[PDB]
Amino acid sequence: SGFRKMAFPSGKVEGCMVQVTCGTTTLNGLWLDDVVYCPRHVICNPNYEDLLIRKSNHNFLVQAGNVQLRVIGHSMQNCVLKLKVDTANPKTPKYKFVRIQPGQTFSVLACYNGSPSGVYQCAMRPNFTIKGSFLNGSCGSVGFNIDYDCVSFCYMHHMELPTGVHAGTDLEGNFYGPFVDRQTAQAAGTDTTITVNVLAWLYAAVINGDRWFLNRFTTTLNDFNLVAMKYNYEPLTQDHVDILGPLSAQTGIAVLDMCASLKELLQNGMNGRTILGSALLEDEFTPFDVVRQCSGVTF
Amino acid sequence: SGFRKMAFPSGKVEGCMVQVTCGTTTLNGLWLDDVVYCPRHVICTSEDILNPNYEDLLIRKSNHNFLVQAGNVQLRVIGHSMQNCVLKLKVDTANPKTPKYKFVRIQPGQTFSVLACYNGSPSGVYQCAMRPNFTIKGSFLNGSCGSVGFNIDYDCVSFCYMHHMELPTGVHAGTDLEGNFYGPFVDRQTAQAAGTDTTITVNVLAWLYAAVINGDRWFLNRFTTTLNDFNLVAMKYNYEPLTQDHVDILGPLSAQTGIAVLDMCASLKELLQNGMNGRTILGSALLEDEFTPFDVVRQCSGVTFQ
Ligand SMILES: *C(=N)[C@H](C[C@@H]1CCNC1=O)NC(=O)[C@@H]1[C@@H]2[C@H](CN1C(=O)[C@@H](NC(=O)C(F)(F)F)C(C)(C)C)C2(C)C
Ligand SMILES: *C(=N)[C@H](C[C@@H]1CCNC1=O)NC(=O)[C@@H]1[C@@H]2[C@H](CN1C(=O)[C@@H](NC(=O)C(F)(F)F)C(C)(C)C)C2(C)C
Repeated sequence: SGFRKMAFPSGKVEGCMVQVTCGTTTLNGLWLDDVVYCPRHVICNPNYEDLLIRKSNHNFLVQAGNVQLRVIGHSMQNCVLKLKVDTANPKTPKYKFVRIQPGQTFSVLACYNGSPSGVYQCAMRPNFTIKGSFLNGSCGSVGFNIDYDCVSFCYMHHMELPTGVHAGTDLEGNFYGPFVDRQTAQAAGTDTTITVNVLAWLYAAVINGDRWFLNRFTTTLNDFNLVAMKYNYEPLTQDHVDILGPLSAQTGIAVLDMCASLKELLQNGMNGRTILGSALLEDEFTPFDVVRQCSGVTF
Repeated sequence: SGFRKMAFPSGKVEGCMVQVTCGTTTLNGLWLDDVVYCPRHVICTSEDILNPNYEDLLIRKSNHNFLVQAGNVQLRVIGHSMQNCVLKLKVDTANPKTPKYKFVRIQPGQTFSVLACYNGSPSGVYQCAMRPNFTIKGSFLNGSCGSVGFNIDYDCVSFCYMHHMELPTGVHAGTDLEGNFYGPFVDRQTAQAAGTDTTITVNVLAWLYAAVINGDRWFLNRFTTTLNDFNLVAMKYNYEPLTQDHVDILGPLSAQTGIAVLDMCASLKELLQNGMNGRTILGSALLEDEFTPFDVVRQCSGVTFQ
């Protein structure tokens, strides 16, 4: 037993990380087959479309470990630059590019000079930011899920907002949230709590013998969602209640039963108690995360 | 900016994990050059685990009683030897993916990454601390035994923990990679309970310095303290004594923030006296003790946000 904020094994992604230099700008690239993907801001209100067509190939210094890759082509896709190189990455995993929804979780491999430094677990916030841990040179660091042996890349890191939270794109260069890759004034919107994830975490508490917060009462979506949006919680939809099904049977607490416990916790707080060693309601574990860690699924 | 329970990238440990089978017992092993290291209780059956005589169970085994599997490849065992509570299986192939490594015994308070494994396949990576009472708060199911804890320093992997068992309080016990248990535990299903746990004071102070570095000062006060007055108060909250070594180790974080270690001790003292006042620090409503001074310096700017 035990419950931990657990990342995916980073091995397969570690094999894809390289260093990209264009002038004084250094950051991280993802080398898949014969293409390196990185933030287009490496070339730097700029003018990218124009800037890149001007720039020749030997201007992009691409270092993989000690080796250098020769760039035989460039091209823009939204906010990501694609650098064509002479050689396919022999360590290339089975992979795809996915776009995740807010509330969905993923593992970040934090990198500096194409060198992996750390791995942590993240949720795409409702306001399309992530609460990451990123310094200078972190740009091009990626977010991923692993499904059997297939790496789904969902995030590339671009920037830090003034509140200390982070913004990036999918691997096709589409931003998460209403942001731009320009030195301009940008803020995170007001965030909400991922209700379905809090409930999933309460089910993990129960599975691990942490049960003081349960009660006799049940509720309805309406009454709950009226209390929720008061405490800046996402609406719990009927889809959410379906996903929690597995955990509701496996424990014998009913989702609208668990909604009554969570209501009670929002109104009365914790009474100097913890749940799985937290004094806050944790919203960065999906139902899938909880079933996977409490089942022991491997990669 | 930001502050996360970061683990080390697991790739270099992933390439070492194998599955070890003895009769009906399968657990994970660690394949480094031509040796596979695993918990010796792989040779135990259901009837052995209360008073196993390992020397006696082992003398009754051939090399070919050990099935070792690295992905699809069954490796061939050519030698076996017990060292403390680890079995070492000599195999015909040296692991081509063996990293630069060493084995280290860590002290309570020290952190490391755990690669949770089942059937020699990795399930996930998380960060742990050796609790003062020599346990870890892991996430570990049936078959997780042989999973390892590690730090990475440039390219070199220091193996510090191997998982053996779960104690009645839901917390975990294991050995160094020389097979010597952390704490007063034994690889037997006999009555075993963890010492009462304590908060790792030096680590909480480190994490308060992290909070100042990311620009949060709401919990500082204008007081100082003697180390001894601080320790007299800290013991009353089940905090580990802070020693002069601990104060020395905090020197750098003190210099980066301009806040004296004993002034940070005055803040912690007040935080214990009052709690959070419905406020949080680095996203936690509790005082965090699983970040070392080395961790904070590693993950934090080097330039304080004010
Ligand atoms: C990539 N290597 C860095 C990562 C940053 C640095 C501090 N922590 C991080 O996550 N990315 C950048 O430097 C990007 C890059 C220009 C400016 N920038 C920022 O992150 C800046 N923020 C913003 O521009 C703002 F306000 F809009 F969010 C900075 C002020 C340096 C934090 C570009 C092209 C956006
Ligand atoms: C390794 N595969 C397991 C790991 C355990 C299983 C559940 N969670 C874990 O981390 N190791 C064992 O099953 C060891 C093994 C015999 C018994 N054992 C235990 O962990 C048991 N606990 C104890 O014996 C206790 F509490 F006294 F320390 C168990 C009750 C099954 C969790 C041996 C030889 C110690």
